[PDB]
Amino acid sequence: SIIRPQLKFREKIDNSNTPFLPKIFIKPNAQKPLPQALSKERRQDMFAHPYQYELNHFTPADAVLQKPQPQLYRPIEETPCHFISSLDELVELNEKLLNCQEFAVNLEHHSYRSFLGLTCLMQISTRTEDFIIDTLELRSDMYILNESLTDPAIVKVFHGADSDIEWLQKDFGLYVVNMFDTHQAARLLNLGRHSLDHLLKLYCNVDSNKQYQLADWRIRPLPEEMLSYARDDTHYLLYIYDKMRLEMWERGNGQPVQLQVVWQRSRDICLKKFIKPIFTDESYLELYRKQKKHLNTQQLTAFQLLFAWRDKTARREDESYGYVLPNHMMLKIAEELPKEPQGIIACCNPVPPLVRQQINEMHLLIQQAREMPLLKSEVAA
Ligand SMILES: [Y+3]
Ligand SMILES: [Y+3]
Repeated sequence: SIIRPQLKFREKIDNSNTPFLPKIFIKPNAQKPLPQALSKERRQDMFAHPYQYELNHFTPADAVLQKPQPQLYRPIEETPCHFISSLDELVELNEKLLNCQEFAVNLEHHSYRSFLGLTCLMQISTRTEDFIIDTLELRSDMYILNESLTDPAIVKVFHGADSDIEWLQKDFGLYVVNMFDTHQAARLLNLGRHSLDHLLKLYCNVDSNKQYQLADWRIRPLPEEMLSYARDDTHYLLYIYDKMRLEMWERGNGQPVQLQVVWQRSRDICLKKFIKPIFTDESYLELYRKQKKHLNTQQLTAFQLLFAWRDKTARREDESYGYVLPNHMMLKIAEELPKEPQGIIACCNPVPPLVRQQINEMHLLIQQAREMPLLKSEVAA
């Protein structure tokens, strides 16, 4: 069993209906001052995208828009690998990155034992080295990387950064400026169809392991098989970045028409803001209504309170819905309207721990539901 990494976090995570307030408190590479309300002290819209201005006013430099001379990825077995877990080490890396023409980025996320989700690892590759950053440990010191991630001079290469852009700002208050999504280029080369794993074959004839796409990245220590799985996802990314600019150049008949599009599409992805979610029972009750489930006043109520009891527990304990109580079990309980606490436990296969732990709290809820007055049509029927 793994101990929840959120416990050692210095600042508790907010899982309240409150609207997400960007965590950035010092804005490097700024063109528009960062709202005073966000300064480290006071802790002109506050809920705006910190790098909104710089992003809208960004265009790739001529240097990159010109036909590339692909630089082969360094042989993986000759490429040094660095494990970063201390601020001092993170600060040294950021310093090296600041002297780069461009570098690759990718994150490992987790969501089963977390309400909103949690970023457990960050992978960065330069033309010659590979780095693995422990974003659990350095969670509160990650922001320092904003110096290079928002440096328009350096080009950050990702592959489908859609969610990565949202976890970076939601977890570390980090943002990106000057990004090239290889998945966006891929769409312009009839490849937007396949993943990076496939692009690693077509472009570098490298076999990919997919045993870890859903593994537990909160684990520590990270075994070699996982460290390798992770690095491989940023190591050959710069090469593919050059190769794709080369191919998009030999298509626009000697022009940066397509290149600018990728950069533009990518810049938009970077402009996405994170928004805390909200879930309502109305959604399910709508599906269960089409599946001719026919839930009576009592069942509907039992489901309504269970859905409510779950959202509350998931936010307090900082767990996912699927951990606290998966739908089908919730829906089952709502139907059976179990008279005893033990009756509830029967509907669960298996029985989630927070349910056994609150078995009584839940019992009182079902109980309440069973006291609800049935409509006439539901008594006879
Ligand atoms: Y992979
Ligand atoms: Y409702």
